Amino acid sequence: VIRYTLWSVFKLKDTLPEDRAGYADEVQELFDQLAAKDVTIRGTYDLSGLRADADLMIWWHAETADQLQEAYNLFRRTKLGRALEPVWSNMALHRPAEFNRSHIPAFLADETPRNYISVYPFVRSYDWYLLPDEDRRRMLADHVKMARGYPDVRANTVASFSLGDYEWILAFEADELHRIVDLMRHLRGSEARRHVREEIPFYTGRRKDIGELVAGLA
Amino acid sequence: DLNEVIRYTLWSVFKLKDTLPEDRAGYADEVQELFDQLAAKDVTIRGTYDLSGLRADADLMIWWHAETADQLQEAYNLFRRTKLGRALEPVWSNMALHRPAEFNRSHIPAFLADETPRNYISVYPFVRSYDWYLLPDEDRRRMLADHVKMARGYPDVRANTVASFSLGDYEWILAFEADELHRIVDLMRHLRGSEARRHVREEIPFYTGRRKDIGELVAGLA
Amino acid sequence: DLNEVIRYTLWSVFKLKDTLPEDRAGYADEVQELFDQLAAKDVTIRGTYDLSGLRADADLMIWWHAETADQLQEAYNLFRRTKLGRALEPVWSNMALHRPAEFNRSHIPAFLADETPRNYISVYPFVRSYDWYLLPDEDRRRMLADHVKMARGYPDVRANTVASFSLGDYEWILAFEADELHRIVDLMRHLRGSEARRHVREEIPFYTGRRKDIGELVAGLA
Amino acid sequence: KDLNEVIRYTLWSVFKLKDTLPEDRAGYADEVQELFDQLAAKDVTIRGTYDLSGLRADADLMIWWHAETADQLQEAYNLFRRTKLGRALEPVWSNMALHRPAEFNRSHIPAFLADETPRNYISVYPFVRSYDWYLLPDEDRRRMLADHVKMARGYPDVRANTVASFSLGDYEWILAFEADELHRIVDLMRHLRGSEARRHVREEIPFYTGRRKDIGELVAGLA
Amino acid sequence: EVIRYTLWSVFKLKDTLPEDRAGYADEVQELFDQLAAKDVTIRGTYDLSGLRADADLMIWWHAETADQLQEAYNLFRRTKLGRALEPVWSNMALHRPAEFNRSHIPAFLADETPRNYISVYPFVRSYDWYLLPDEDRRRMLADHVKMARGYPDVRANTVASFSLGDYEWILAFEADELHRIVDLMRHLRGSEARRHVREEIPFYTGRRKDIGELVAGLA
Ligand code: NA
Repeated sequence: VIRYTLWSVFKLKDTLPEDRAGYADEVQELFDQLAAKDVTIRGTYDLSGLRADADLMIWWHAETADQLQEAYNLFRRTKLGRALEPVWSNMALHRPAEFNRSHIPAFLADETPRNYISVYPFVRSYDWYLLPDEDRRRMLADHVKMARGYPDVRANTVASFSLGDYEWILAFEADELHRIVDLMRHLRGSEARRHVREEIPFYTGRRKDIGELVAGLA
Repeated sequence: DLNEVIRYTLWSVFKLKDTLPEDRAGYADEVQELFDQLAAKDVTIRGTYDLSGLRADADLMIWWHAETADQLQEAYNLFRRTKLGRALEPVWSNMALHRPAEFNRSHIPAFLADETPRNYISVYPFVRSYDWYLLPDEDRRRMLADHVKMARGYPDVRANTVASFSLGDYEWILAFEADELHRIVDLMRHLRGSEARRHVREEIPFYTGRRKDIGELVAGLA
Repeated sequence: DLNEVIRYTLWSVFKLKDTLPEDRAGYADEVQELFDQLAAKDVTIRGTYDLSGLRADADLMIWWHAETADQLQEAYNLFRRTKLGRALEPVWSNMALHRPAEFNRSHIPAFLADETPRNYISVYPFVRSYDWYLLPDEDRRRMLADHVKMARGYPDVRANTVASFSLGDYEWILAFEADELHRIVDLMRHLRGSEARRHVREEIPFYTGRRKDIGELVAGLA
Repeated sequence: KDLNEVIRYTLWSVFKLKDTLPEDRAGYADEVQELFDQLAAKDVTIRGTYDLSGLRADADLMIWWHAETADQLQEAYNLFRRTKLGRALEPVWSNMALHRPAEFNRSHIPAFLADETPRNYISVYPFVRSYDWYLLPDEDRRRMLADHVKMARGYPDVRANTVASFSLGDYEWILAFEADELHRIVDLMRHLRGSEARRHVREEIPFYTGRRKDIGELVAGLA
Repeated sequence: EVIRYTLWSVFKLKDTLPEDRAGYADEVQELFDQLAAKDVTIRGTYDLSGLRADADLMIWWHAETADQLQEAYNLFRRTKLGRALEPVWSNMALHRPAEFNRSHIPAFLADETPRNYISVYPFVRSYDWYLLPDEDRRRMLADHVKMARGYPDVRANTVASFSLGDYEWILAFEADELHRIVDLMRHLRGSEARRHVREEIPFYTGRRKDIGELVAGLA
């Protein structure tokens, strides 16, 4: 029913120490104690190279915003956290859909998280929500029909009104990176594209467990 | 009346330079002593709010109000001299002032009414379209009326709407309070169906967080 | 009297690097000493203003004017060498030049009419729409005249409208002065009803604060 | 036919000096050349290293590299950041793109994929089209893009690399133009302002324009 | 048919210069002399301080190739003065023949003398400006030149910069009286070409100074 989800992006302050021995195990220990507290770490992602101002993303969710705030601060006390600068951190809340109330975010359907993710915020035009419900229904229905040829890339569209600067946070997961690219380009032919004001920054990266992630960062 | 009282309100947003020390003993105590010293029947502290996690560039917000802007400036600088203030970077600090409404003159912001602050807050500046204030009065009145109607189902969400022309970059500062955070998001989504949404130029940044006494706030920050 | 006389105006905004030392002994004295020397060269400091709290990224403004831009540049650099100057970071510094008005050539900025500085200021730059200067002269005259008409309910708010084309990013710098801050807010709100509001492109950042002696200003900063 | 059917990711990574390189920088270029040699032994291609200094204030060096997976380029990026030169630099702008078949002319293959040799000057910039461009009748897009390559015909010495980047970053395409005469890029871009497709543009900044150099000469000439 | 690249490089102080700065201007002047022996011309150094919070110094230099100006820029950044500065904005342009009035070239290529004051800014036209019928553009540019004929003492430098940076043109106006640049710019707001502008910021305006005087005047 009520599930908050948070995507927290970090950049390296400079590089990690040449010997970073306890770094990944301290974080893994924290992740283990948070799961005990009903905070789910859906994934950590390597963003480096694909963005100059970002290296790491944590995707976590829980029943209250407050538990995600605590996890965020606990992570920052970590040795890895203390080597990182926060860049972008945005929360969303799963609410019922306007028209098709079967659409549940992948993370909420206990679906396996895929190898690649592309996360971006979203803001519609000023008049989108003022259109006749009939018009908003048709365009969203088209939106899912054209997506139907990409069932291998899983959608996570969550409301974020009033939690930050946006209206929705979107997160697409797929095991092949080029499938997110092709879907995104295909969805440019949707007529809902006439009703967009903002959809950046894009944070795109590779799911890794924390040991390998720490090892591959500069 | 209470529309002829002058009361300035300030929202001051800060970010940790890094993290607080492992040993932060007197940190929250020093700030509390400042607060009731400030409260010496003059500068009111409506709340301190934990914003961390909900945005990367902010960690705490102070909401204070007083009879003059000068008192709020002094309070601001005094806070920056505390140990906690010296661990923080200012991020966004905007002042506003209750001015009598154009139409419904008994909408008073909750803070000037002395109502109890709620668990969660969402504050953002607001700038209307260039011709909103040029519209026929009844057009504006109807849209604002349609807008009040669209909120009828959220009496639990308290709205502060306060004029800020020429005090900073904006026209209004808005602050919504509620005990359940999900009610603020639902109200916001619902209000997207209001006809006044066609007369908006700016409405960010959003600063949203959990009201906490300074003790637990200092303890939970990185 | 003199529209043909040349007077450059500069508003220089600074931000604390961190916090002033607790012993800030000769900080204000060095700056006052500098200001008295500048006055000897007919570089006049109209005011120093406390911006802190009303803005997170600014703490102090200096308003100075002189017969040449060169003299104001020299004063700025001299200020930056004082102890107080080395504790600040420049934020926004913008020059303007009095140029005779288009129609109401009897419009003189308050700083050129020997009006004494008021206790509060609100300073912002201004950029008109692209076609404003392309409208028939009479449509521009009417809008400028009506805007003058709406502003006569606020004779206690003194205007300083000065051209800045090609000295920086803007077309005008504006500075309003009043002994009561809430009257600047109300004027700005009232002028939103002016038809010229359909011909605006940019009017931020706003820098608003309290005029203060440099000694009291140095004392009250963090 | 298996030209656009392969998968080749390409990355342009831009860095700024933190301040200045040391006067004694004896091993700096050598370490990087070593890494580039090692990476070539991994099928990561360094198409070029470019000196961007002076042409903008916020950038000094660009690396253009491509490989079969995004992952390989991520690894290379981080390896470069560990070198002595990499540690004297600040990341500025790093964007990835992936060759996909063009909508109308599948005979448009980016120069680096047609394995043309790198020219002396490069101009790199991202691109975002208007909201309605992808909604237009397929005829209009066909016509305006045909209009576009026809006007580009007077500049065959300027080689084009237009690569899709949807959901890899903030943009829709990354473009890179290469020529041995910098002024020919300027004249091409000016001439292309007369194209009907210019009515369907939302973003095309930052431009990173610079001179291709061997890493030894690059390092010796940086401040 | 000549190729001349022109670069405007803007810097700001990291903090202030040392109270004792005896070798700073000398060293830079030596570099300028060494560059003159490679036909890299320094048209001027300009004091921007005070008119801009985030800029203190501009160098205007031009050479036959972009590469020479890169070398010069990096050489400057190695001087003691260069080490006390942060790069802010550095943009190159290239003189290309005009679409209509081929009789107009920038002042610096006509080798006339640099004036006391400069105002430099980039320029980007509307998307449809280059799409208008040639006669509409020709009329608007012609009338705009007519509006500027009352200011012969303000010298214009309009130089193409497509694909060298974020802009389409770099403009630089030189005059011995600063108020005449203000008045011309105000006057030209009544030109119909103002309907075809997308960007014209930042403005960097300052006072031409010899490097010795400029180093001594900076905070
Ligand atoms: Na990127």
